[PDB]
Amino acid sequence: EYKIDETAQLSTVKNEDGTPVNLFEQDMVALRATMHVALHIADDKAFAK
Amino acid sequence: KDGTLMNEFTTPILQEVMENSKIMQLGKYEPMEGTEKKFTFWADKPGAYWVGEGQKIETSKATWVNATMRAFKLGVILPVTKEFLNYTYSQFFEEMKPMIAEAFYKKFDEAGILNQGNNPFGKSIAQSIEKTNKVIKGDFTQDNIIDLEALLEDDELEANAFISKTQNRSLLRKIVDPETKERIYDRNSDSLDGLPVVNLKSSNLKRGELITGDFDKLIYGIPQLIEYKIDETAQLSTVKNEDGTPVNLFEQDMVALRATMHVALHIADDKAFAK
Amino acid sequence: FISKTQNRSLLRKIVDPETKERIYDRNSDSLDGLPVVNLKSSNLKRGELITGDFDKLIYGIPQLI
Repeated sequence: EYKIDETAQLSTVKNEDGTPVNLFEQDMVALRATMHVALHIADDKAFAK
Repeated sequence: KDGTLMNEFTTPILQEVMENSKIMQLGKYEPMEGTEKKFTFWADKPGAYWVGEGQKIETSKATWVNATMRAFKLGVILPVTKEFLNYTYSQFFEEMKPMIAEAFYKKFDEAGILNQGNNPFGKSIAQSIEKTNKVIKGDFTQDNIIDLEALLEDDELEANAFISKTQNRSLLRKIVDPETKERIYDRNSDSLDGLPVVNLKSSNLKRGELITGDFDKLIYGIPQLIEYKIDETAQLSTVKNEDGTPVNLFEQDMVALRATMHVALHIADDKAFAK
Repeated sequence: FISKTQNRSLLRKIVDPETKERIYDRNSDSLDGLPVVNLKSSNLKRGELITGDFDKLIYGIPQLI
């Protein structure tokens, strides 16, 4: 179930800014991710001549 | 405010109007979204034998956009607070869901048969009058009704039932033909000229019976309530009034019903006009 | 008598001199006694023709590959 939209931009059918009707449009996902810091890593950066 | 001891009563009127809306119009059931109609015509072959003539005509009809059922607002929200506290008001909330379902067919009949607030492209009288002039203007008469019925039947059309209001039926009962004595209005069974007619009673129409051809009905069912948000944000008697829209607690009832009607582009109509 | 759809509707509106309904169909349409046949015609529009003795012969069924 999706909550009422206010911050998200809408173009199709009717634009939402303040109040929105209670209807499911996109399912919400729950996830948790954390990456450990590496001591040595190779990365290339571009520089202008 | 109420305070103590709440009671609600409902009169029998919506049950009769809901059943008459579908039976008179004859809405054919469909398992597909929108409306689908197919028509085929065959060409006549020559008398003398020389060459076999072919060429077959094909026609397709489709209707778009279905009307949505209206959700409960501040009216049911005041009753919902009483339903949680009082046992008698709790039963009234369940009865209100059944009354609104019968009212949905009444709103569909007013939009379908009459051109008060059309949702679809074809709205019976609105679709007929825009295509070709068929509706008669003037006072209701038995001699005029017999002439109008013959003209509509001759142009490859068949009438099933004519929708007429209670006020128009009383005026039709007083009028009598020069040769024919029968009118059928006071009795339980009513007919316009030959075939059986059922009363619909429209808010837009004032006087004159209108005959309907074929109608379509798809995805029609019953409204379901679980969670609803309000945008109006009405003030309540209990506690401080909130300016912000929608509340966490359940107060408003949701409604979900979709129905689309297809037009046959052939319908009879009668209207009163001043001289 | 043979009916041409539009002619039958005009006959139903007219009433007889005696106390009886003229060309009124309760279950079946009849001009005098026997049931009238309705047929669509391009040339004919108004007027009914009454005929009894008429020959009608057919070779068989219309079917070919």
